[PDB]
Amino acid sequence: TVVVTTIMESPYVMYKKNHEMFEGNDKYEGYCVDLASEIAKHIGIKYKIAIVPDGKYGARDADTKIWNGMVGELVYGKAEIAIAPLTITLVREEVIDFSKPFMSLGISIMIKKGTPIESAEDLAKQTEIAYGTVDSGSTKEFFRRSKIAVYEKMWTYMRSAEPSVFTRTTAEGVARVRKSKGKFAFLLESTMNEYTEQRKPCDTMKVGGNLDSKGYGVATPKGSSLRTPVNLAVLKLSEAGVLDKLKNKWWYDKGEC
Amino acid sequence: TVVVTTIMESPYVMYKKNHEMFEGNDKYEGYCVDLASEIAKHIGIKYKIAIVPDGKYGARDADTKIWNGMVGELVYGKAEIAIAPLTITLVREEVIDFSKPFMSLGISIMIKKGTPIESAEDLAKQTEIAYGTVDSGSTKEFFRRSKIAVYEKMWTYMRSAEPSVFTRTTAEGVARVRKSKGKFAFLLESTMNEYTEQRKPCDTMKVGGNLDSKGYGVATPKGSSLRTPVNLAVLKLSEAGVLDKLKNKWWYDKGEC
Ligand SMILES: C=C(C)[C@H]1CN[C@H](C(=O)O)[C@H]1CC(=O)O
Ligand SMILES: C=C(C)[C@H]1CN[C@H](C(=O)O)[C@H]1CC(=O)O
Repeated sequence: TVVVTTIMESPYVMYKKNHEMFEGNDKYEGYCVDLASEIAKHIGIKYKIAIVPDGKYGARDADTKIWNGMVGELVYGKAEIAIAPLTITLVREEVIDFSKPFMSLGISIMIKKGTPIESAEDLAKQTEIAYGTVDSGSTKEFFRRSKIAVYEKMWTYMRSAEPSVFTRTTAEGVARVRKSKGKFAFLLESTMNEYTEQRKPCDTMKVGGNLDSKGYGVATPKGSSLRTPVNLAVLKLSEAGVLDKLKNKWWYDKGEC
Repeated sequence: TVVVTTIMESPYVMYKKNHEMFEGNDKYEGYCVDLASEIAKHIGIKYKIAIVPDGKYGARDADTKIWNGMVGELVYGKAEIAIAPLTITLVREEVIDFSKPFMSLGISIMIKKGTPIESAEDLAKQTEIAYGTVDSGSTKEFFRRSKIAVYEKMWTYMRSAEPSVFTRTTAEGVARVRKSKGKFAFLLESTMNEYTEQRKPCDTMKVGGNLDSKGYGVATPKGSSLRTPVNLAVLKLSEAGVLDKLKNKWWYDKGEC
């Protein structure tokens, strides 16, 4: 049996109605739950879903040099494969292997319906509408690292802002948009943005184009025998239409708006 | 010095005004010419551009089992790295290594302005407007392999059509759209589509959404020491904004419409 690490994040992995009545993998449903099933079928493995104990994706602490989250579990040999909306980034690729993207995306702007913002350039040129990102992930690092004037102006604002503009989770950020009467805008990945837009009470929307271009990859530890099988499986699922089918299913078929 | 294989395809690789006056790499300009420069800088190599002798991308002949085009050059050790709009596909990944995508795309519909087509579903339900793809590449194989009713109807039509609906090149297909008074539609990758839309005489446009989702990757031969350097370089260029800069430059800054 192969340990598959993942994280609670809608609609990728979620708890079924009364998971208690269910056992093991049957407790969870979602996009990555479906993805895991399909990949495991393709590569012919038995697998077990283990939610990353610390509820994190993967960063390396600057002082201690330890890797946390799902990346951590791979690096320290606690799991064999990570199947989650885990953004393909250089620092991560330096320590683990990513398959080709199973999903393509870019950073995007979530507003509450009615907010006079259509673009990053709209956000930067004002201070009346607060804006931020989820804390400690790839979006914040895009802004931290950016050398593009507009995003640099956005990073300086976000980093100095009191109260903090950074959220623990996507859901927190979404909650703050909905609850802030148009005074908070949220910078998150287009995939969660598009998802939320189709969720009651339908008071949110995506605005403007994406600030960048990247994808999510299935991750394994360096030297893993499961590397090539996993990668050829993503390409197979992609080409067979199965990835598109799964996005349509969890985003739009289950959509509420 | 490293042999870099590539192919003539606008705006990726093209001949400069009077390349004769120029020498070696200085003869060519374009997106992949720029890409090669940047990657070579990042990984610290000397390199030489060699246009793939057979003017092909990479397929394996069913009888002889030989690989042609740019993939071929890698497999048979004629070049060390392929930098071109080479679509990441399973069969190719089985024989060579692809870096992460430097460009994201999907199959798209090119029409002559005025053509009453907005979608694949519009194309399939009629026969008055002919439609086809470039021959012997990943787009045709998407249609050949597809199990989705609409695309299967499209493949059966395309394969049976007389005269042939398949073109030697992108440019041929583009020429046939422009020249056919709205009686031919062209199925090509969104990247070339978007490019052509910005090219005089501006009589073409992209219509509807993409039929699929994939990317272009820098390719190296299996076991190459240049694998990880190349891959970390694409991620670096991506994250530094350089890929976006290069697309904007060759598509839109040089745009004519
Ligand atoms: C949900 C979170 C915190 C994750 C998921 N993907 C990104 C990552 O892998 O870092 C993060 C999103 C972001 O940073 O906006
Ligand atoms: C220009 C051509 C013939 C190439 C380029 N990328 C695809 C490939 O790598 O196969 C092909 C496009 C296509 O098939 O529509």
